[PDB]
Amino acid sequence: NATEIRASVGKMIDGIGRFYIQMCTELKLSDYDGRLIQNSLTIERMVLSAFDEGPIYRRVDGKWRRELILYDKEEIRRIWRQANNGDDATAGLTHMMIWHSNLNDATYQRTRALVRTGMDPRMCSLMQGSTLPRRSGAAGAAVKGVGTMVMELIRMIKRGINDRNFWRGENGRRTRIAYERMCNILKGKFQTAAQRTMVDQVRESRNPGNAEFEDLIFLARSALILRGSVAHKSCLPACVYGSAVASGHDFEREGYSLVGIDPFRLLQNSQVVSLIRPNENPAHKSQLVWMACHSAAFEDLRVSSFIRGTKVVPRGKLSTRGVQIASNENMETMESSTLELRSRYWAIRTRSGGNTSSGQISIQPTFSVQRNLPFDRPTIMAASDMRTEIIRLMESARPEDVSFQGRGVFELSDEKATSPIVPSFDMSGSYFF
Amino acid sequence: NATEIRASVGKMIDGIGRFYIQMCTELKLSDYDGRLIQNSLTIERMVLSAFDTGGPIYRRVDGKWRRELILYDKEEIRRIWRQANNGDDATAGLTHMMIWHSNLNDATYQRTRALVRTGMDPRMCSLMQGSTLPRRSGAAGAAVKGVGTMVMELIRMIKRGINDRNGRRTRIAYERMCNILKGKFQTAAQRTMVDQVRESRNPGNAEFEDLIFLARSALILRGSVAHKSCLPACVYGSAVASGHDFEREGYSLVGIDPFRLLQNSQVVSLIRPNENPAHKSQLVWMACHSAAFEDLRVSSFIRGTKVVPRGKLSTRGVQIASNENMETMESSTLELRSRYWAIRTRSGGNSSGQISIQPTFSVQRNLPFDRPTIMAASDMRTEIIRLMESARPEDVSFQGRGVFELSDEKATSPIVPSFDMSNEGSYFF
Amino acid sequence: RQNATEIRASVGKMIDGIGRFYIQMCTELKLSDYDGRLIQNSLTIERMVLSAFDEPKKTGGPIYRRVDGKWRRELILYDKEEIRRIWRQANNGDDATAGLTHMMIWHSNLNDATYQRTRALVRTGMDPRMCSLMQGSTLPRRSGAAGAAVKGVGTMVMELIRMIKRGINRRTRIAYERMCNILKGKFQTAAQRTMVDQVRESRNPGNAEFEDLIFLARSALILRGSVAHKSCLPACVYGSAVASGHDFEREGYSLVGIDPFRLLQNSQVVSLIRPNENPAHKSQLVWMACHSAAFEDLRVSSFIRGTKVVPRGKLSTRGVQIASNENMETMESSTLELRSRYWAIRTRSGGNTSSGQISIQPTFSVQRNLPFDRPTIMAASDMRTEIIRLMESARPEDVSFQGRGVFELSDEKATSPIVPSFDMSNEGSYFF
Repeated sequence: NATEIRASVGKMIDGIGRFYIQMCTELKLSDYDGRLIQNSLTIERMVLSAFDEGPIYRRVDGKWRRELILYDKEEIRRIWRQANNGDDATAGLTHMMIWHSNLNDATYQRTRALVRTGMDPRMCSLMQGSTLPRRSGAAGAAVKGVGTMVMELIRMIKRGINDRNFWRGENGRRTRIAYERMCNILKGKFQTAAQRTMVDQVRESRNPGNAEFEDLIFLARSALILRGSVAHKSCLPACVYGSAVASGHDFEREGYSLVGIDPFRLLQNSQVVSLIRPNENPAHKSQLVWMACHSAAFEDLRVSSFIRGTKVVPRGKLSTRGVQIASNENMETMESSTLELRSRYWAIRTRSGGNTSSGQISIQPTFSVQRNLPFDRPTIMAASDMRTEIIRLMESARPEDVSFQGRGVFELSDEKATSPIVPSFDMSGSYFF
Repeated sequence: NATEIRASVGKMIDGIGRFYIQMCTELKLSDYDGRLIQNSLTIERMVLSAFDTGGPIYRRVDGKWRRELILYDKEEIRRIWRQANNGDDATAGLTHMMIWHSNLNDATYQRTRALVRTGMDPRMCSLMQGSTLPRRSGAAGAAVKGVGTMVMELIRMIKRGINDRNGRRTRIAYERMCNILKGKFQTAAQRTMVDQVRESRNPGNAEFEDLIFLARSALILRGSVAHKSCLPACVYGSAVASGHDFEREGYSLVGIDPFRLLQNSQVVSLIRPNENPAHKSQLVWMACHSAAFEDLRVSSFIRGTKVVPRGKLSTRGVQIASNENMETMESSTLELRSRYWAIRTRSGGNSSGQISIQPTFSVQRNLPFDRPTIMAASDMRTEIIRLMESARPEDVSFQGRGVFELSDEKATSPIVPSFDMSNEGSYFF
Repeated sequence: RQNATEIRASVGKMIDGIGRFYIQMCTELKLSDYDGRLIQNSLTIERMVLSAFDEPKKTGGPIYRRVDGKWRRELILYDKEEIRRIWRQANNGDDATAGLTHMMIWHSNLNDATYQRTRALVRTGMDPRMCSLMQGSTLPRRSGAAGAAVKGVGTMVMELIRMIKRGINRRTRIAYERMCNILKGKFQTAAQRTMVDQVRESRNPGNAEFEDLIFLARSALILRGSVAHKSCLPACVYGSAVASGHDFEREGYSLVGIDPFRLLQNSQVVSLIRPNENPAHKSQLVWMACHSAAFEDLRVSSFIRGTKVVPRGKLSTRGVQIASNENMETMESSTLELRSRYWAIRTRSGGNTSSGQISIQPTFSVQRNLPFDRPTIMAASDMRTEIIRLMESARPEDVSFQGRGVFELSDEKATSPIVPSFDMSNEGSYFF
């Protein structure tokens, strides 16, 4: 059932919420202090570093503080398992990993590795979850955009060109094992017969090279117009849960959804502090923090703005660089503001990237009138092959073609999903870059 | 011959309109009931079969519709048609009435089972313009039938005739019957392969496979299918009864004549409970202008109102069968008018004079030229495919032509529409 | 700096000498301010001086005054030596070859706009459906280097064909060279240009060049050349402006800027109109000719113009010039509308086709379109097939001159470009 399913998510929300509550008691931080989104990063970093094989800020009258006191590896994850109740809560750690990657995608433009790995930099809507580490699981890849996979498989080809017996040996056999698991990730995101089918051909030749590289980036050029099933979730910093679970609100009793009204209701009534350097607009940082908690980097700035109560401008025209402070000059100049986490209306997040029967594939001109006489060129002509068939799909697909046809916005107060608010916007800069 | 053709049609129309006014006396129908499409269909249905009869004639009994069957002589009906048609047999008239029903049927029903049950793709309805038509349709009747419809009659020519075969008659038949399709096509290769399909002693899957192939090329490298605006006889009856000489004034099925007629027409149609009259008008209007498998856009543009696809359109049919109760029955006047008008077309797809544009201003815009026409300077299947993979849906055809105004009786000021729009859909199904 | 003042001030003096001469002609002929503004008069004055410099000794034409209701028809006769004298006088004893050339293109453009060259093209063995390329086809050899830049690629191919047809059947061989030289710089594709070198090689021109050049003409339709577009107004408009108090040389002037549009706005030209003809339909003919727009997207013209610039076919007029056959009795006149809404830089070009997300990855399930840079995204041996290659990977829906557009007439110094749109019901693109 759905209520049977949503209860599992609520238990994850409580575990992350209780951890912060035990952390604040342990870090000896005031609740106005411990409301800092700047001091919820490292309290999640460390709690997550307690698996892998930082300044806990304390501003006191006038300026900030960089007291980066360290803690024990074991006792961290001890209090964690002593907070999350029972087992080693795995989902909550992936959830904190996915939230961290959201912030990374919005703020920092991962155009770094695009030009590095030999991929046309204009593929940055696709490169979602490039940040996310290997150590993550199914969710770690489920959110990772088509650009990440194309890249994570591109490296291996050049790695195989370099070769330290890369394909050879019980080491090199264990290599191609992952490289086949990888393609089966990618193939799972593409939502066309031709795309998946092609991905198949890449893994099948477990002796890769230029030809497979050339396909991998071609497939990336395919993903801009025929977008893939890239997951999207609303993972917020644990503090917001740390106040939510402190508000006498059970999350298992109410239920929780990663794509529903719940993270909006949590974000809305939140009082989370933050910091920005001089000559950086206090609420220009708010949009970065807001977009991330909704994983809305690669999102069209139309609906990104329609959902919130204001505009959501690109990074190019923004007064903010980074979310974690830089010991490059002066610290003392820091301004403690409460960012705007609330919005006018909410919208349900989806998985597939929106796609385009015994009807007519064509037309017959009755009237002598000057126009283009349409016909479904894909279907008609469909009778490398996959290379050609794909090139015929993108040309056919128009930028003006509407997706999600029917599904609309939702009034914040509407607890259960019932209010078709499909609005108008066609008034002539959709992108965030 | 310019006003000779205009007299021939006009006469034929004077003929049909006289028979409807006449049948209305023999059926003794009040003016308002004579304007009921249902009655018109029946009066049409009889005149057709008597030349090859009962039927339902409905009446508004002081507010309430009342169905009634009415039978008559197949010989009596003949003289009455001829009396209205002077005396000489008006083959053309009854042929014209055929196209009307075939068009009403192309607008209403999407014969997929009839396509599937003849080894043809259901998605070929575009090409399947008017297969309902009886074999006894005249010259212009053949041009009314679409290229796919011609394939279906070529396929069953093998399905039955070849499967178990005096074939000499149905040997000269298949040949000229294929030429109907061969002359519908518009390219050398399609027309070459056409002759290749007909010149075979024993055709089977060796020809059949090409039929369905040709049936696929005509969804892009389209054939030229004629388009005759043919209206409910009650329209004509009305206009003859109103003192119109069509032989004098002139008439043109492709022209402005039916358009301005429908403009001044008043045909009442019965509606079901619920069943939207606004949408019902769309059914008849499309059938009147043989404009069903036509870009809903150029249809809605001419109409000046949004013409809606099937299923999104809300009417079960056009004729009311016995299964329908008379109690819960209503009726309104159909909205048969449109904003503009355009000349109908026999043509299917795209010299002397401009083809390209040589810019003069440094303004950001798209330089418009024509790819097809500009590019015009043993195996057809190779070339047909080669041609098709060199033709996109953005190709401009009928370049220069536009939809005229009703006041533009002598069509001089064309308005060629613009779709800098997204997608409003183009397919009626 | 040095040419920023020099070129501006010089063209000014070129239009000043036109305006000075036409004024000192309306004197010698004795023409009223209103009778001086009749384009038919202007057109006579113009072709006289054009004949005068060329090479019995007298030459003239039709001259028109508004006498007592109807228009009259005097027919002037001036010594060609006196015309050369008066034109020189107004140009301050100076050569004035540009002046003449300027007045020479105006005529070519009135021609490129009125008449459709078909009789000519077919008889050259060329395709009639090539109007767009036939620019400046009226302009003579006597036309200077500038008068060559205005000439369309088709005009050149046509000019080359004759000398490679009639001429091939000494000193006139560098002619076939200079022509080929000229027609080579037009093409903005290395492929089409290289075959022009193969034409600058034809030691004995026959069919090897004929059908080859005719192919190079066809290739212009899709892969178009670099053809100049200048604004050349009737002398009367230049004369009026001078008499009005303008000092163009020190006021500056460009054939390609706002200045001609600025004159036209304040201009009040008059034309004779035959019984059948529509005044605003005539007014169009001159306007297009004035801006060399006879081969523009009628849409784009109608945009800048602010009036349905109708195709040639739907235009009820038989050209500016009134011939000897028609009688002045059945003849009225009206002031032409030669105005426009916005204005636009003219171009020698024939059109042409790196940062940030080209597309978008959805996050919320709210109805919208998934917008993407289709034009970028989709753009992922023998010199003759090299052209046909490009003539296939081309799309009519591709935008050219990206980032450009019209301006308000107040915008003397182009500051803010306005890009047009045509989401409204128009009338098509091709004038012919």
